[PDB]
Amino acid sequence: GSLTEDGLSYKEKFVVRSYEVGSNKTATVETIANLLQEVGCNHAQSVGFSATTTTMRKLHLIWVTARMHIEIYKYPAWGDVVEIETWCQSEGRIGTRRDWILKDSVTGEVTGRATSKWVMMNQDTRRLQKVSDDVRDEYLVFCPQEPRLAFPEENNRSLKKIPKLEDPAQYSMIGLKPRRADLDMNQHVNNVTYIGWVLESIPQEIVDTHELQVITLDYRRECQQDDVVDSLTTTTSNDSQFLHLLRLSGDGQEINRGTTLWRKK
Amino acid sequence: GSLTEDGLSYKEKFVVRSYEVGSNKTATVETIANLLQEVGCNHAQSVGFSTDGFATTTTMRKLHLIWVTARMHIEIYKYPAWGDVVEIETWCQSEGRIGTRRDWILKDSVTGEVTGRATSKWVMMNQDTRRLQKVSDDVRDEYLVFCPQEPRLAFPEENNRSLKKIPKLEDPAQYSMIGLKPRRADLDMNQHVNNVTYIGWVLESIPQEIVDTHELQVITLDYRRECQQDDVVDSLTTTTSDSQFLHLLRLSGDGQEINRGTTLWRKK
Ligand SMILES: O=C(O)c1cccc(Cl)c1
Ligand SMILES: O=C(O)c1cccc(Cl)c1
Repeated sequence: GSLTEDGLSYKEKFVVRSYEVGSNKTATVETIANLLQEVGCNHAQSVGFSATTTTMRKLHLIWVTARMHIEIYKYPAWGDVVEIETWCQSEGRIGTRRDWILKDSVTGEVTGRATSKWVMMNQDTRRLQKVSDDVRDEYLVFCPQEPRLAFPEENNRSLKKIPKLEDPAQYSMIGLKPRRADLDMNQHVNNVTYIGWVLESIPQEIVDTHELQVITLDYRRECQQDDVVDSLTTTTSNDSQFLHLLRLSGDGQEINRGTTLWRKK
Repeated sequence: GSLTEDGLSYKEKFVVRSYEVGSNKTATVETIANLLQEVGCNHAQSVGFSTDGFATTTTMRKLHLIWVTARMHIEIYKYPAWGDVVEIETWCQSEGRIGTRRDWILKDSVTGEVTGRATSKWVMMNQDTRRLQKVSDDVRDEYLVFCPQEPRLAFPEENNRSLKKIPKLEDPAQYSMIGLKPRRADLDMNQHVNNVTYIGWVLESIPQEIVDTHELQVITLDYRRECQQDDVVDSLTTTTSDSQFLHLLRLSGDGQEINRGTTLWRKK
């Protein structure tokens, strides 16, 4: 990959691998999510972040994902070359936003697009705080100055409020644990693993007859190495809609909530 | 990647990715194992064989016959760091009518040094029946033209590590992790649990203090029976000693064996 001409976005090419495809001989949303985070990491390194600044490292401050929204038109096939462009922007003191565009390399057409909100947090106390000038002024030089939105539409489906699923849930998958391969280098559960967990309680009937178009996922609380998660899903509707909740299998503490949209194969 | 000059092996380069690295900012053996399968698929496609993981030929598909991993053996000297470029060469080789063998060599692309090597034994099996059967001469004729004719061995040494007999762990196990289920991302396009997930499950019951002080050098895994989508696994480990462990996977219920293995760990 490489920074674009104007040094305000980053592009990278990927060849979809045999182990990255699912039931439809096409790439899973989890794989696509992995490619989002990889190109995110390449961009952060390209401009010298490591995604903390020296100011952030001094104050033990980290970015964490508050929300993730992914929309896929076409899942790329094994051996297909996909191009992903990414950029991130200030939302002032609220936090940053990273956005992605996925293209078919050969035809040049948009096959998916994604957006995510990141909030600034104390590493140790786990306490969210508004973004200060010093921090903003260090990263604003690496962001397009004009607004550039992957989801421009004046009311798109990335910024709607996700309600809490109510017991009893229609579908459930019980006793979900992360394994050591689900842990980043810092022993924090990978963000893409929550996506797997949410989809675990989607019914087989739907996997068989429908394909996933849109997923929106709120991050409330991280799941630790020795936590257990229950995955809850209820229908809310050609198209199929589902309300989702991850919560700790014991006391039922919420870690994630979300929505998915499925179109008929 | 590409078939080498003589069309009897296949070479491919990988750039190690952020999500591919573990606790020591280096690639997991699960990622390595993934890249081994990837280059194996790329080789099988480049010479016209099946891309299903089963690597079927013409006189195999109609007899409903598939290749199945009986055994896998991996040794890593160095684990590639994030952004490091790694080159993997793979080839296939006939083992009489007992089955086929696939080997790999890992190199650091920059220094050309060997940093890992692997070998695996495949057996032919009728899908629907889960049988076995030795290989026929009619099948061999159309896959021996794609193998080096003279023997070529990742682990050439006569009576080496990859060919020792692994015994059944006896209750009680020293370490256990129980109630392990596969998720949908653990299943290939055929809807079978991908054989790299077993590697993951075996290491789940490695003590944490060993993860903190040692690095994994060797793993050897026997594949007895496939775990279904709706099966549950317990992972059992016992120290046999450098640290050595004996491993067992078995259905959480009736304790039906699915895998046995050994791992060798070196001090960091
Ligand atoms: O939504 C699902 O059930 C799902 C989850 C992971 C992979 C696939 Cl193909 C489907
Ligand atoms: O069990 C282990 O040692 C293990 C398994 C997966 C990843 C890592 Cl870093 C370690």
